[PDB]
Amino acid sequence: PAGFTDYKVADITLAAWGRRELIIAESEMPALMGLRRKYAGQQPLKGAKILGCIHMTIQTGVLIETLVALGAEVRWSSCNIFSTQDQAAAAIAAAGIPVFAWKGETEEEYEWCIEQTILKDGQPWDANMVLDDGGDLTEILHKKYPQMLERIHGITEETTTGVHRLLDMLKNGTLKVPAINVNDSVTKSKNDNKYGCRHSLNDAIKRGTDHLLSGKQALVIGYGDVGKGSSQSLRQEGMIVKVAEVDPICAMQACMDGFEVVSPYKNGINDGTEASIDAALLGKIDLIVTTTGNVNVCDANMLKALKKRAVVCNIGHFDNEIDTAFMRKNWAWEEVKPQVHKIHRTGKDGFDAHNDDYLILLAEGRLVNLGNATGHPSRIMDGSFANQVLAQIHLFEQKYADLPAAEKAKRLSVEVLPKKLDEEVALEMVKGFGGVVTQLTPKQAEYIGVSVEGPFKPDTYRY
Amino acid sequence: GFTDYKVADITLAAWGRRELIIAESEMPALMGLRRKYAGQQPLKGAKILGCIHMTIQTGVLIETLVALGAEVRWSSCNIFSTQDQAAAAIAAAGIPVFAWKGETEEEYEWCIEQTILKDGQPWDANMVLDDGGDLTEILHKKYPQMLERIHGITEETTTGVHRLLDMLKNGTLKVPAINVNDSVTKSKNDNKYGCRHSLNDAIKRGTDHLLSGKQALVIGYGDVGKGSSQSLRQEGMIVKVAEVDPICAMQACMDGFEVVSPYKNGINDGTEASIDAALLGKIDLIVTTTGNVNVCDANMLKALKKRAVVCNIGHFDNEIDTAFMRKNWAWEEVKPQVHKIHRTGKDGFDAHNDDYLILLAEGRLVNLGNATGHPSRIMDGSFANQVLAQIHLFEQKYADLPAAEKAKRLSVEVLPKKLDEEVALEMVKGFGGVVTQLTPKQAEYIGVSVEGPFKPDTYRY
Amino acid sequence: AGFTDYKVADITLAAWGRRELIIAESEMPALMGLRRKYAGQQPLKGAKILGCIHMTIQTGVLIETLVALGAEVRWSSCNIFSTQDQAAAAIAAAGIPVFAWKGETEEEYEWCIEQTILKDGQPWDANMVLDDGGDLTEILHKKYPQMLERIHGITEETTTGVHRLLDMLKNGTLKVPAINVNDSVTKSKNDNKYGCRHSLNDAIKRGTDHLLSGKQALVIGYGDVGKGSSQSLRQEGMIVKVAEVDPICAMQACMDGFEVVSPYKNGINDGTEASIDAALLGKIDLIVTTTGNVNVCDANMLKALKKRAVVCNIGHFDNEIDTAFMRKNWAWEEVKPQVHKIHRTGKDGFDAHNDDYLILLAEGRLVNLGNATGHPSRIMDGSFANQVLAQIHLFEQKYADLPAAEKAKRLSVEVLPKKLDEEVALEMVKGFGGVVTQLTPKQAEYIGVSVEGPFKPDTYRY
Amino acid sequence: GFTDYKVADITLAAWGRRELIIAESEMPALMGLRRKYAGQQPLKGAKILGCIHMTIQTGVLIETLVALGAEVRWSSCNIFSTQDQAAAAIAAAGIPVFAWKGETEEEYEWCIEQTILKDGQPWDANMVLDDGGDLTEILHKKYPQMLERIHGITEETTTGVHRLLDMLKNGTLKVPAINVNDSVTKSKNDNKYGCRHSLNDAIKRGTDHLLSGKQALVIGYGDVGKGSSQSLRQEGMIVKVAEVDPICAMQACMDGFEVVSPYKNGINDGTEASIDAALLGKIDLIVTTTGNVNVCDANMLKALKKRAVVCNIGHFDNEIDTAFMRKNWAWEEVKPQVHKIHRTGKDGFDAHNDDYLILLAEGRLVNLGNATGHPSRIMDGSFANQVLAQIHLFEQKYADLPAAEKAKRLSVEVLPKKLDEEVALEMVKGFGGVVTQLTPKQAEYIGVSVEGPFKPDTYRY
Ligand SMILES: NC(=O)c1ccc[n+]([C@@H]2O[C@H](COP(=O)([O-])OP(=O)(O)OC[C@H]3O[C@@H](n4cnc5c(N)ncnc54)[C@H](O)[C@@H]3O)[C@@H](O)[C@H]2O)c1
Ligand SMILES: NC(=O)c1ccc[n+]([C@@H]2O[C@H](COP(=O)([O-])OP(=O)(O)OC[C@H]3O[C@@H](n4cnc5c(N)ncnc54)[C@H](O)[C@@H]3O)[C@@H](O)[C@H]2O)c1
Ligand SMILES: NC(=O)c1ccc[n+]([C@@H]2O[C@H](COP(=O)([O-])OP(=O)(O)OC[C@H]3O[C@@H](n4cnc5c(N)ncnc54)[C@H](O)[C@@H]3O)[C@@H](O)[C@H]2O)c1
Ligand SMILES: NC(=O)c1ccc[n+]([C@@H]2O[C@H](COP(=O)([O-])OP(=O)(O)OC[C@H]3O[C@@H](n4cnc5c(N)ncnc54)[C@H](O)[C@@H]3O)[C@@H](O)[C@H]2O)c1
Ligand SMILES: CC[C@@H](N)c1ccccc1O
Ligand SMILES: CC[C@@H](N)c1ccccc1O
Ligand SMILES: [K+]
Ligand SMILES: [K+]
Ligand SMILES: [K+]
Repeated sequence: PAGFTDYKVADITLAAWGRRELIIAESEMPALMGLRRKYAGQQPLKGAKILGCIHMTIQTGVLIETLVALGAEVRWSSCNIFSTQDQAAAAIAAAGIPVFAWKGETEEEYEWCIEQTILKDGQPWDANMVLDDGGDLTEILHKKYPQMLERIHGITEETTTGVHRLLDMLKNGTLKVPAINVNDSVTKSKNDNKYGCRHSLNDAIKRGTDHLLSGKQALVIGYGDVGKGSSQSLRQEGMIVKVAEVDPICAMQACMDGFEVVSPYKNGINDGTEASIDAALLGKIDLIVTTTGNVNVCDANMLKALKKRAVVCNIGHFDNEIDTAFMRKNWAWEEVKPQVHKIHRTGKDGFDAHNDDYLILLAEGRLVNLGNATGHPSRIMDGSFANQVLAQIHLFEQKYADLPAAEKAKRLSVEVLPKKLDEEVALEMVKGFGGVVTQLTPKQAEYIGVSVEGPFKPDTYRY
Repeated sequence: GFTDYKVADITLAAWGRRELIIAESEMPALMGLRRKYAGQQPLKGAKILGCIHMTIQTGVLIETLVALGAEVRWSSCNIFSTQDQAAAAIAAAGIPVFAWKGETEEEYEWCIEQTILKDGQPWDANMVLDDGGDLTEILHKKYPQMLERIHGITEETTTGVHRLLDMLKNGTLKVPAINVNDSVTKSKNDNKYGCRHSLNDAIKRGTDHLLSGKQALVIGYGDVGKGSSQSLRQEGMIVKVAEVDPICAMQACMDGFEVVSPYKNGINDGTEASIDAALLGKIDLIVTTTGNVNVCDANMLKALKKRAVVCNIGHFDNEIDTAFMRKNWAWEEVKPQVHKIHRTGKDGFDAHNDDYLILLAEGRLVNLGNATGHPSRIMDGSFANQVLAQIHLFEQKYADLPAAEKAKRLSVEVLPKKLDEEVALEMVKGFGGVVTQLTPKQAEYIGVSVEGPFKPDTYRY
Repeated sequence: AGFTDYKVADITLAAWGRRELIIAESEMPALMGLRRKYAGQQPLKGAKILGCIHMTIQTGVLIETLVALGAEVRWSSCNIFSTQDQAAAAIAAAGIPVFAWKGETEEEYEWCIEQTILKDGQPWDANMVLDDGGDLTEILHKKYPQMLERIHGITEETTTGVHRLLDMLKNGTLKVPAINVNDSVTKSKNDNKYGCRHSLNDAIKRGTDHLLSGKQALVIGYGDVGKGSSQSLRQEGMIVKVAEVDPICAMQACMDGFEVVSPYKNGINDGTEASIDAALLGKIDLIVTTTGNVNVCDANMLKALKKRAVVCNIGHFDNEIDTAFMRKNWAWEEVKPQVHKIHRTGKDGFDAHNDDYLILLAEGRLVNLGNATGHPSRIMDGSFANQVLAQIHLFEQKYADLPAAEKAKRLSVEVLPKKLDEEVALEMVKGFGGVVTQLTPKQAEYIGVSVEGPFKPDTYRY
Repeated sequence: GFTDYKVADITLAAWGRRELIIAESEMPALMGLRRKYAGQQPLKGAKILGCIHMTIQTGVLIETLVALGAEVRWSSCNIFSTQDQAAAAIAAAGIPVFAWKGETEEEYEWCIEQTILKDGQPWDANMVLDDGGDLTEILHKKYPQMLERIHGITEETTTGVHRLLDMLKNGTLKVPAINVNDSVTKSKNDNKYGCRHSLNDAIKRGTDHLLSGKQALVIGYGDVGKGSSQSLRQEGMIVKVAEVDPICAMQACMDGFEVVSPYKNGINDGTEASIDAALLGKIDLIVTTTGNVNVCDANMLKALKKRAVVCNIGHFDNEIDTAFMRKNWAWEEVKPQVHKIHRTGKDGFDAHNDDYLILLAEGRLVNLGNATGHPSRIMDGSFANQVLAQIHLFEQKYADLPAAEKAKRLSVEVLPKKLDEEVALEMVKGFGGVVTQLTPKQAEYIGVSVEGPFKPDTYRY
């Protein structure tokens, strides 16, 4: 880099390798590159200054350079201590883009990186847009830098957990800028959340352990979009997969999908006692994966009862799905290699190197697909990130922070993109596979009551 | 001395009753509604006009409604979907039913009319249960006065719901409706997993063809198209999928299917030159799933590989241009609901002609026409919703409201998620599944009650 | 004109059966290619074939190929429930002696076989045997040994029949050579496996119309039939567990993604109720036997099964399941033909609303043929092309005409050569529209084969 | 001061040892043999030259052979397959090993000759363990006097077995061999299920490409081709299969794949006109699995869809005409074992060129080159067989026998089924599987001992 020092990455000399991978990923992301080509001339993001907080992967690189290509300045950090691809961060920094991100941050460094996006030369940057994944940056602004939100036109939030936090703020009257729920586009939720975890969960388990999965027993906690994709990731490898759920509709889907639905607790009752644990069930499990976005769904008593040498991991947004704190307090951790630890249940101080009573924890309980592999593939993230670019254009052009008070009150909300845009994203994805979408005849369009151009479904439609 | 019915053969009743007793053990949600509401008789005074496939599963629905206090007069919503032993058992229990497998079009309309009329006069009906909207349409167009007495319509399927929403939009819908189709325990259970079970079932019964290794084209990839594609893919077919909706097409790709159009560039201009003949010439099986019109058209039928199987699992038989084939090609019956269509001409056929197609159920709903439709344990979810919707509307007594209040109440709505979850829980227990209970801390953490509902109404599952 | 040398359920079903034969011929390119290639040469002219195999539409195409090649035949089914009556009628209406209907009694079953053996009350001058399971072979050796002096060979279809032939060969009681048709790859690894994949869930749906997705199955056996059966149920979304006595087959089940379990605690079958894994069997919604062995779903297992479980057998003989115990102790309620509820509340009557019953399909006989139509034509194409080739080979070798010393040297149970197995497979592939690539001369030399094949050593397992 | 080795980085040894301790808990058949035979020391006096992929799994095999009394000297059988931490741990245990990931061809030969030679002269080897036949070949062609002391060869893989059988047919095989490949617990475990696990694993690690919805062509459908096709189909790829063997092609059709040829009508006449350009222009991924030569040839590589991935999972890299690509096209390294091959020409490339192919592992075994090969619990079966084979040939003592007895025993044999079964039983128990025991009556009924063998030698599984 030149006199440009406004970044922090593991190793800037990985930049050329990162550039090589970005050029490949561009060919895998036709929806995102289509927006680049469509809007480059109009510069719809000219004057936007975007605080971005999301896993600093190669896929995120293509997103960042699309926003910049459309006129935005950005300052970027990762939303997870383990999810950065260091060659991707290096390529972005070498392009002159402020990025503060490396694989293997401490918690203190994770907070520091987010603050380095917020501050430029020790004072708040004149941000006016936010892109977030999980709500951490959104939370830091509302709590520690509320003045900055006076100039911000909106937030575009990537993921289910982040959206939940936004909706709680909106209900409490504490959300200060409008948001777009990017997660609930169909080309995000039912693409990224499900098919992404199908690709990347068994990918990360293989890289982390190289264990044969076929013929072994898995327990997947949760059967939402991530749990659906995770269960398929394992079943298609030949695992015998059981599913836990609190939602009977999602449990019904798991049954019909061919899974046995079980609870870690006798009769499903989690009363906090060891006696409530179905030890017979847990003693047979070779792999447990948490997918819930909830708290403590693989708890201390479950970890005590798991089959020896079971693998434990989490593909939900936050690491508190597993009680890793209990394991930190009571058991000895033996690093196998980065983001793979054997947890010795024989005690706290030291271990027998040949002890047989351990669990294998991946990514210290952080998002396993990003921690132990590379997260979702470019062609899937293409859908999520075309939605992000559209969401950023829409909120920036709305200019919420400049509106009169009455107009602000009518626009202070958490919304999804219109279905027409969802379909236009999907169409580019289908063309990327070489699929050919049929066009309705006028009479056929009239018969089912839609425009030949779409949208083809009512907003109630679930796909 | 009960005579108020018409079935194919009343002596099939005891066989029907044996299968009803079995199906009850397969429908815990529906049977659970019997025990929960029997004491309270929530449908006492209800008089239900019902029009839906007169199968064994519909028999369990009928007797659940009667067990809760209703009187009913029943007909099937398709000419080939009735199981004659089911219709016999219902007739033999003293219930008016007018349905048999293999009705003519005239008999079909007559059967509906026999539910509407008792002793030559309109029955004092006050509730409607419909599957596809045919009964609803006849009442709005031919007996509008009976709608002044009816509290609501509970509609089973996507096509019927579309017809209701046309009326609500035109301001011509006379009573409120429940969209039963769009409960998750209906749409994502019946429409998808039901076709998964019953499509390859009907194709085997009708043809006994090996499916593994052969080429299929599924038109449509909504709930029925997803279930149908899986029905074929799990047998080892090489399945291709056509769609007009790019989101559904995207799901097909991600699900491992090649997305193709019958037409070059996807443009259906009506000409033979528009047809991808190389593609159509390779297809062994085409299945229509759309609820749309003429999605397997005459030029597609002309281009299909010799001895391809053609069938439809959408509600109505106009998805395939069977009118074209009746006019131009000779039909050779193999056995009931299986015809060879000889493309050599209309003036008879060579018994050993190689250039024919095999049509199943004359283009009518193939899973019900050539097999028995969805299995009991799946229809359990759909029909538990139907019962709850009937109670929901009957207890609100729309027809007793003044005109200004009816206007405010007039709608097409789904059942609240809380009922959808309650149905689902009974289905899961029937599999032996054990649902986990949230702790208070966990419920607060995700912002739900321990009792649910566990998802916002925006959630798509 | 006056043909009466048959017995079928209803001759008026002939036109229906012929419609289905014309369709099935278009699904059987290997067999129909043999018909086209050999009809003018008449390689079976003079052959007089006793046939005993399920009288299906597929068998009809096989029968008429043998006749088209010059043979005379006399036919019976090898199972009391497997005949398609419209197929039997069509064959009878063609003037071919056939004795077969769906729903024979055991006495009628034996009568039909003896009607093929005897013509006008006297032994037919048979010189060839085509068998499926060995019942016709057994009757000939026990009751009509003198007929075997004139028979050039037996072509045996199925694993169980082959085992009985090998027993006789070891004991010195086999009187004529046989071709093991089962162990062509285009038979065993086509028919036995993929056939059951197609037809097992087919028969369960037709007999019960039960949802299989989400329910628990136990498949006893993981040979070719157990592999195809397990897949038939898993592809429907059943949760499938597998039992095996063979650890290599058990290893395959594990790698294929199935949990391998035993009905008995620690796998030890001591004959007591206490050895039953009651917790396991109490969860099972469907048990399928696939072993060719005896009493692999036994009385104690039947007592422990989950209420309203389905019980069926897809092995060749019904003694895989202890149905005799059920006849002796429990009351049977017919639901419809080949579907019975077995009430475990007692023998003397039953409550019509009793919940403690099992559903037994086809009275424990081969369920895919008893409750549906067995394997589809395009699969049986492979099996029956092998049968025709095997019939031609043994007929042309003329074993019955050898001196005693030479008969002793020729008495064997053999398989068809790999080159023919490959030629059968090629026609099957073409029927799918598949395009097989041809080796270049240099490639053929590199891997040590002729460009035309055979492409694998005889040790190869596929 | 042990220095008799050569590895990338000896400081990786502790890491390698951690992974060996894990791998041992995943290999119950092989660790079972290690415990069973330790007291007897059946390989005391054995001096084994070993040439096989220096992975963690191979480390557990090496230490089993040493634990049973052998001395060994080891090399990898591929320039890319070594795991450097496994090689380090073995060297740090005092065992001669010459292996690293990313050898040159000259280094590859140097490593093998370092095992053959000790202190500048041929080692007194008396046993050979080989994977692919390269060590066997060098011994026969360059060190034939050493074979006078060697009791046998135990050969891991299909390609090496073929080379043994060619030698035996030509009279040039000098010592007996056991074909380890054809144990069922090797061939139908390693060759098939191992490639199912590790093919998509390598493609993900090398490219991170989405596979669902994309088009693959698998060349070959033997055991590796079957496992490979499943590896890709279970990810949602649309997989087409090519074969020269119509029986294997029949299996592909029945398994739900479309069987196609790169050449029009399957006829490879060496010209571009013979290529099915329409087919190859739609293929996103080509995988060769044959053990044959030039099955992804120059004309196919010219016709492949832009940006297609090309890889080989057969033993040797000549399945793909990489020599043509080296001569004619520019190579851009993406990262180790991943190259963009730019079809625009030889002398340089545009960094933004769109007309390239992605080659993995320079055409060498892709599961080992871009990932870690088969998992320990699969290699457990293969390597248990290897140990049994080494014990059997070392005990036969061929190198000591008189000439007539040699002639009786100069053969390529497989292990007996009883041992194949005992390996499988230990593998099943590792899954927690419970094998049922025959009753005496049942054993008699099917004609087997309660103890096995349970199948005749003809049985194909
Ligand atoms: N790793 C990834 O790449 C990735 C991708 C998308 C989302 N996520 C994260 O994954 C998490 C799940 O997201 P989602 O979109 O599937 O949400 P979702 O709402 O669709 O699914 C979560 C499911 O967990 C279930 N659940 C909650 N508590 C449970 C408990 N105690 N036991 C069992 N089941 C329980 C809920 O009933 C629900 O169906 C979120 O944190 C989201 O941000 C991760
Ligand atoms: N037979 C059964 O058991 C059964 C069960 C439920 C519903 N149905 C019926 O099946 C039909 C479809 O139901 P659904 O719930 O799947 O509806 P749906 O709206 O979910 O799906 C229909 C799909 O067809 C697609 N489509 C429309 N026109 C098309 C065309 N010309 N080419 C390609 N694709 C086209 C639409 O984009 C849509 O995705 C309706 O008639 C419904 O009543 C049948
Ligand atoms: N219904 C059909 O269409 C059809 C088709 C082909 C064969 N068959 C019959 O099916 C049977 C099986 O044929 P196959 O080719 O699969 O034979 P096979 O030898 O390949 O398989 C039988 C399996 O049963 C296992 N087994 C034996 N006893 C057992 C026990 N007590 N518990 C568990 N497993 C046990 C054996 O280890 C073996 O693997 C034979 O009777 C054959 O004739 C039926
Ligand atoms: N990478 C691994 O981990 C691994 C594992 C086991 C074996 N192998 C190697 O993989 C190769 C294949 O082994 P296998 O056990 O599957 O052998 P195999 O004999 O079972 O299968 C090879 C197949 O290739 C087919 N074939 C040959 N030439 C062809 C052509 N021109 N076009 C299409 N198909 C063609 C053959 O007909 C045969 O079925 C060998 O080199 C073997 O040593 C690699
Ligand atoms: C060409 C741009 C346009 N088709 C597009 C629209 C929406 C989303 C992504 C896109 O690439
Ligand atoms: C022409 C006949 C020939 N291709 C054939 C050979 C062997 C088996 C079946 C067949 O149909
Ligand atoms: K990635
Ligand atoms: K059949
Ligand atoms: K490995």
